[PDB]
Amino acid sequence: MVQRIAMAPQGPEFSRFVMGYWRLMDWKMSPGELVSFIEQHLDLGVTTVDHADIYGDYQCEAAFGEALKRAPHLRSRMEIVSKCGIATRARAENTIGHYITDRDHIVLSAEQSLRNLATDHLDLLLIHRPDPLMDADEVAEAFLALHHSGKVRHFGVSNFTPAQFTLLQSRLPFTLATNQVEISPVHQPLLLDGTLDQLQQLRIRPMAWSCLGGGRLFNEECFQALRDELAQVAHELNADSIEQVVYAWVLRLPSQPLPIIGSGKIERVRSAIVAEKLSMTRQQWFRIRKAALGYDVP
Ligand SMILES: NC(=O)c1ccc[n+]([C@@H]2O[C@H](COP(=O)([O-])OP(=O)(O)OC[C@H]3O[C@@H](n4cnc5c(N)ncnc54)[C@H](OP(=O)(O)O)[C@@H]3O)[C@@H](O)[C@H]2O)c1
Repeated sequence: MVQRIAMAPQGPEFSRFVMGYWRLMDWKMSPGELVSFIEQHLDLGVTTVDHADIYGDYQCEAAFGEALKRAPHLRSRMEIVSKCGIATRARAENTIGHYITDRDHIVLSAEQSLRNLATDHLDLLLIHRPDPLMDADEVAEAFLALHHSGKVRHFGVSNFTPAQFTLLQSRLPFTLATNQVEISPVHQPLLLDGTLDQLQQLRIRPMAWSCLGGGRLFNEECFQALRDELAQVAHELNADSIEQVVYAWVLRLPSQPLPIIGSGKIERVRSAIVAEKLSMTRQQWFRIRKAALGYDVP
């Protein structure tokens, strides 16, 4: 089944592919359909699932929780990731989109995540975005309260620069387990700006979001050349689709990213993880890179 990967030295073990529930409300599944969807991706070996407090106007967590109430035995088969730190205008009290990373909000957000998800613990809690008002001492207090109470097993960040990563890690007695960042052929600046250098150096694995550009891979005109090349490499690799080749292109990176699947169709989920079997050459990798960017490596 899907490869298991240690997220950090003595960190949690995740599935190499993650099921992301950003778009859960868009799928318009009944709780029973969601149970079946979860059961099927667990059976494929997709055990790690990705959430945030804000997703679906603060509804995805609770909808996922309706499934876990229906089939509580499923909790022991999965690793739950959720996030906090963002405040959207979906809440009436928020007249602007902003960030909240104070201690009490982090503790209370995770506690609310537990109630929404119908579970007694999170495997991993992320700070969702770097915040110019983040006091690392206060986040550290919140993490220890959550870890010491057994409510959260591991902690991480998302979309952090290396300086922001290092700032927070300096306050923590345990290793941050991921920096969940955007990695795709259509979005590559983290390959060179130091983010993926730091993660490889520390042996911390990134969860990778919008690996398909949130759909932009299929629909934006300026990626016609990328689609053509992915099709040619798919033919060479006997892959089933261009997205399988994209997933192989992400999996090839030496930080060993974990692609997060965003599709609500279990057949796309099933097809995505076939990417593990592909044997992409370096030249195929650099051919795909050039097709996306338009220019050669220096
Ligand atoms: N930490 C962060 O800041 C952050 C930000 C964004 C996302 N994320 C996480 O990353 C996960 C994945 O992000 P994402 O949802 O944008 O993933 P993605 O794979 O890049 O985009 C998924 C979108 O593309 C569609 N899709 C898949 N295959 C397609 C195909 N052959 N043709 C046309 N459309 C296709 C999907 O719709 P269908 O369901 O119809 O297949 C879905 O709408 C999210 O669930 C979330 O957990 C994190």
